[PDB]
Amino acid sequence: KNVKSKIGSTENLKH
Repeated sequence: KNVKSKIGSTENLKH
């Protein structure tokens, strides 16, 4: 739920 979320990919932002 709060785990295995797409946001981690967000963490790399554009760079």
